[PDB]
Amino acid sequence: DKKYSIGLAIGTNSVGWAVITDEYKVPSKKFKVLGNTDRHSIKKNLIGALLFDSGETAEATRLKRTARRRYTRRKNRICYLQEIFSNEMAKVDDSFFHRLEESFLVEEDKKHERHPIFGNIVDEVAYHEKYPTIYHLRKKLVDSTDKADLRLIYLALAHMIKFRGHFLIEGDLNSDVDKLFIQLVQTYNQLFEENPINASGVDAKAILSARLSKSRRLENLIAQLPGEKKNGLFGNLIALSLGLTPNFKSNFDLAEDAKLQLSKDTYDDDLDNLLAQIGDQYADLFLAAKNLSDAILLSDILRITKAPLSASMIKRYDEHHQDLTLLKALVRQQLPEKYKEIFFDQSKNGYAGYIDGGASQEEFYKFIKPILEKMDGTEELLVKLNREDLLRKQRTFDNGSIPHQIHLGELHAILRRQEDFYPFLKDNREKIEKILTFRIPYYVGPLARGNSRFAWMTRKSEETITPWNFEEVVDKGASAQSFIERMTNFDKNLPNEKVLPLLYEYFTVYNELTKVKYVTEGMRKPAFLSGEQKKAIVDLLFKTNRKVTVKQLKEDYFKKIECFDSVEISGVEDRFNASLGTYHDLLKIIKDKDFLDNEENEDILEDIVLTLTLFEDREMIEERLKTYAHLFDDKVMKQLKRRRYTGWGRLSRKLINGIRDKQSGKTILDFLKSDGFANRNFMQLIHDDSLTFKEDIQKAQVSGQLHEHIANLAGSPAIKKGILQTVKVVDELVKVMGRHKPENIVIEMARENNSRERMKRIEEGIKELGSQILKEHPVENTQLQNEKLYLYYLQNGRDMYVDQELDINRLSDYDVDAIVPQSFLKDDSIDNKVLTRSDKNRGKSDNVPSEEVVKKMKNYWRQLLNAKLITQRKFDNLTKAERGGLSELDKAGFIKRQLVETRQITKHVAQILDSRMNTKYDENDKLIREVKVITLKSKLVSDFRKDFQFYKVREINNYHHAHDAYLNAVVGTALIKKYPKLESEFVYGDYKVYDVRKMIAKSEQEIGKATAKYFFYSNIMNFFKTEITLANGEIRKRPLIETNGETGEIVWDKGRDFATVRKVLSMPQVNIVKKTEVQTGGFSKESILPKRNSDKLIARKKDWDPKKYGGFDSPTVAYSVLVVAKVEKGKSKKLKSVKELLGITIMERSSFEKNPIDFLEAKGYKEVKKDLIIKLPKYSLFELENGRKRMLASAGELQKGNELALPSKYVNFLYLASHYEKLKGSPEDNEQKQLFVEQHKHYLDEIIEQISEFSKRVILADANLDKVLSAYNKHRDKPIREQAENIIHLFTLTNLGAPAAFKYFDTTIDRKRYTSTKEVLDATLIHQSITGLYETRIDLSQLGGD
RNA sequence: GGUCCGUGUUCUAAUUGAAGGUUUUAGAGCUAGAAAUAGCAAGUUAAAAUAAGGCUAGUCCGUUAUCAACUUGAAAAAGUGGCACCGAGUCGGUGCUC
RNA sequence: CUUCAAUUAGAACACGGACC
Repeated sequence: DKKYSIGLAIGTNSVGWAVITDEYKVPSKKFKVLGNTDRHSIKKNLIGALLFDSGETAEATRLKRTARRRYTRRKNRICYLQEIFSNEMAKVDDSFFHRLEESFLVEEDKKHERHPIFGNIVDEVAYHEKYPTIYHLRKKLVDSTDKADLRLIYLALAHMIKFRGHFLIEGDLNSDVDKLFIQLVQTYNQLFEENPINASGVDAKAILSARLSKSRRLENLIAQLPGEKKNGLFGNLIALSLGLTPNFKSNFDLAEDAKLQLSKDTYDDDLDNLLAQIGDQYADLFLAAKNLSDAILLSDILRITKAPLSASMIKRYDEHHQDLTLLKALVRQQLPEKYKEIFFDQSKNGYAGYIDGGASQEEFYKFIKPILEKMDGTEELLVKLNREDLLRKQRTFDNGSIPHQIHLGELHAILRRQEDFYPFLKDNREKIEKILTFRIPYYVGPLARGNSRFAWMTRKSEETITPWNFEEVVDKGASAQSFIERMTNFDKNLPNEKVLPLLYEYFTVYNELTKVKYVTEGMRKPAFLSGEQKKAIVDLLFKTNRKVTVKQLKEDYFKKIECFDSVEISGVEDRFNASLGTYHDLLKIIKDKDFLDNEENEDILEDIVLTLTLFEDREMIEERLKTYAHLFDDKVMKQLKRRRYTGWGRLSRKLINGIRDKQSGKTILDFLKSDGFANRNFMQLIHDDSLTFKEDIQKAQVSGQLHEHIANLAGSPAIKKGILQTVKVVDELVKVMGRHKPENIVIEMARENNSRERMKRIEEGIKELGSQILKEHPVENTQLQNEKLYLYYLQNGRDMYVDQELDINRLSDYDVDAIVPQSFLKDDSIDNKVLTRSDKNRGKSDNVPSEEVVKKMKNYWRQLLNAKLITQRKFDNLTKAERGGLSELDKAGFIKRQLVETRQITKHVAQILDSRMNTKYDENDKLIREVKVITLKSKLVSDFRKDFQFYKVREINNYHHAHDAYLNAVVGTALIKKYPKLESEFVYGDYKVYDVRKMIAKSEQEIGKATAKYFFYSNIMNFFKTEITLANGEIRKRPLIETNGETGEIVWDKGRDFATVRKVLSMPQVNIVKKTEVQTGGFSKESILPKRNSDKLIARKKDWDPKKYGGFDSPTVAYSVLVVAKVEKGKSKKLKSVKELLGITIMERSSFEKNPIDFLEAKGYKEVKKDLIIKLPKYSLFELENGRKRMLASAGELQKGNELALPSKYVNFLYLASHYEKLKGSPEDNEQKQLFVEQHKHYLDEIIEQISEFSKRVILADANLDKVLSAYNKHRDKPIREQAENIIHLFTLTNLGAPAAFKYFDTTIDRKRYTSTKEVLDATLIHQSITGLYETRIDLSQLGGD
């Protein structure tokens, strides 16, 4: 009952836990059941798992939420214009807005008249005939001096502000091809002085305005420059600028091809591979090639009048008509049978389907391309297709490229056009123009009043905000200053005050000063610097020299004042690593010593650095600089702006003057100065028990208390829901086993993040070698997962050790060879593996490949290296063979590369555990480690698992994850127990760092595995195996009881320590718990479904009708609930007791949670139970008679609640025939297992029986079950390896959660869906604690109302 | 090897501006036919909504994080489940402590 | 409910300089 070990299998989806004894075993306790079930007590084996859905990234939120701002800010300019325009709108027509706002409702509910534009039938059609789309009306105002009807002005300007086009252009609009093409060559010619270009003569506008296909257009420009072919670099530079996909593989002498698109998302990424191969050059020639390309894009939409956009938009439109009317005739004449579907069917992707139907321009367009070819005369309209310019809708996705300047001008023109006629229009021109120019800046964020957490803004004055007065009512300095401060860490040492980058310098001088010990000649004993000695030292030496030397100290100070002719300084280097530099920064510029030595200004001089450190805009500094101008000149001011300070310093200011030592009355900074004869360090000042500082800190630095300190970390939020829940598992254990602080604890995090590489790495190598062995014997893509078949082609069909051409059929005789032996490091990597007829020929075993083979065939190895068949490491190691002995550190690197991960995540949680569990401290100011927190790397965990015949199959059961929690658990222990000598490098505590030499031993294998120096070999797993295949072809054993020599403790006995493991995993019951989670998400799927008359559709708002206005559907419901109460059934509304589940749409939780009963009543339920119901998140575990279990689903929906248990004998089989090749490694170890592969056709039948019995028992998908059994019979005759993996997939109908679709050769078995929740209320129900060992079980057939 | 510093790159946490997908209507459809239905005509755009909605009425906030169950506790957060062995189809039994 | 862009924070890769 005393000494236990526990380990983990951290996972993004999985959380595995086990409870071993210190001797390796699982216990078998009995625990009680909560509820009203005749199952009082239960027997649980200690290990179990907890699975979950992973933690979400706030990006999903982020896109919906910022958008909710614009979607309401959009109408915040729309609302804004009405009011300036509200006054005279009333006189022209009383109801125009009160007719606009009501455009959705059908006329009868809708206010006023169904024609919003005019309210009268005749005129609205009259408008649509002069101007069908608004660009017609948009330009008409710009063209016509004649005053138009006011209403027309309003509608015209709405389409301007709502769709202003991006602000990505910073200024007033220099953007023609003409200006931004000559910058691509003036820098390209700047890029290449020699090898120049001519730019005077070239015309770009006439060549690059043209809508004609790009392919001729890129060709078209080169003929205007004889120098560069289209492949030629410049010629590709434009190709990118055109938006095509050009390849810089030829362009520079680059092995790896580079296809880049200006257009694509990844362009940034792909190109940044290139600027990393070119060195940081040509960011100009590619940005201006984007400038150009972007100055290319706009000219598509500018094809004399003032409104170019309008003109251009009309041009597409009449073009839309000319070709459209042109077209109908050809179908109706040449092949008229397809006119039927083209124009009428919105589902067909015919034209009608493009214009109103869901099909996007792409879908319609792709549909048209084969059609054209059959018709005659088509190709000219097809010319518009290649452009993709044919029959354009005005509003589309490419409309995404406008800047706000293009919209502005016609607005500003439109204003100029009608201002004279509506007087109030010209005076709000300024204001109205400002509605467009306004941009909520990035650095101001939102604009709250401080009642929402996100806004950081501060308002100089308080009044309702407008875009007109935005600049008057906002401190830019505080919107901006705040922006950086929130995201800048406060001190690592004081979390309650921002870090520095004067004080820190004022501190740093004094801190180093304290430890100086001076001995004049007289001094009998070396004494510290006296306090007054400091103030004399600060005044002169540090306020006149940047770095002050030891020689300065003697000469400047010791001779002059104290007349220590000779003297010794023993505390410090010659020149002080600290300095009064920021001080010295100001004397050069402000040049008023008496101003800085002054103490009063110390608050200001510090106030001023932050205000400098924060701002990155030279202008911006001015914003908060001005207040202090009335104290100095302007020429200092212009001298002042320039200087900049950054960096976030190690210390806080409220440590320095905020705390006080209540007894002594001295701050730490006050204390460093003048500490009396016993000067003391600042790090001596943190732990001094006489002083209030260690105890004043303790109240501060725990104010935060765990949802808080872990979400302080950084990384994927998927594992954040791991770590928070992983810790949560840990404490439930001490409840499972009596609040006991354990001996050791093992953690591991598996890594989060191939058939085609294998065939691109062979093709370029028989091409630069030039050989014909690729043309002598041919292969495929899906065959090179065979390492014997993939090590013939990396050695060019010639031996790697013997230089005979390799046979091509009998590879089962040739032998796998790791270059460096498996007793040093265990390598299945591609590079270490070499194929030869004979494993040994690489020479002596204990050594790496023999020195004799390096003299003969070194060159052949070097020969391949140039063809990228083998990595550099592969070659590098075989010269080490030639070189001689792998370094002790190379050996020592093998451990460090085996020893510990580098992911910081495995570190900052092990402090949490240190902090979390090792609460107790000793009375000597140190930390007790009764719990040794072990950090493992999975490959070691995995390799042993694979090394010693225990498999992981993800497909069969979640047991594999929970084992990994166990398997981790044992190994962390057995390491701190056999080698307590390396505890520092992996466990989270200060410990002993000796690795390089002791583990190294020379020449001792037989009594050197017992010396102080534990292991001559590098491999850390060797002792567990009874013997290690001593390198190549020789074998050396390991003593059967393995134990650390020093421990005098059986770290390991080979005979039986495994017997626990093999039998432990054999444990039939592992706890399996699915965290019930209150559901989260949107009220419904975002799509607005057509008008229909089905109840399920959700009204878009309270007024709206689903039966008439459609909207949402498939509403999602956070917790299902169980209720008993009578309901009305029979037109006489007779009372009838019932029992039926219900799903509570997260939409209705707010209505439900506060007042469940009333929400129950509005639904029509009556005689509501008082506090009988259960709140169940999804994933609730049911239990039925016969062991059937079920997991919660919302309506007549249920998934599998029963897991599959499997015997071990069957698991080790199933992966040997899964991995029939790529086993490689040791052939002899392979073959004794290989006998087994065809040896036991029988055990799978028992499996086939093991497999089948579960389906009749639990899932009762009796109609689905039958099909799968037949399919094995289809392939039953076939050899086992191929069949064996076909039944691995078939567990996915037997694997947890809902039935899935799963392949079986050409036979596919659809997923099974359960349509009714009715069955589980008769059943027993479950409530699972997070450990799942404890239970709350409610018999559900007792609670009912007749 | 470490620190710090520049830059570029990607990803994750926040801010801002742009283009959409969609639903209702406005967009009168016209020729012949009892009508149903044949034949032609036109089609691009515009408003309003983009989670219901809530109070603090903000140019706010609403899809992140958190949740086994019980006893409290308004919530947070504390408290609630015998041991030593034999063994295994999801856990049995055994016997000690109760 | 897709996409694109501005600004800042952190983590992982390439290059240069300063210190140990």
